[PDB]
Amino acid sequence: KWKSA
DNA sequence: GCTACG
DNA sequence: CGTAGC
Repeated sequence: KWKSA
């Protein structure tokens, strides 16, 4: 799930 | 697609 | 992917 904090 | 977010 | 801005 892509990329985040 | 690289960037930047998300 | 997925939308946006280039």
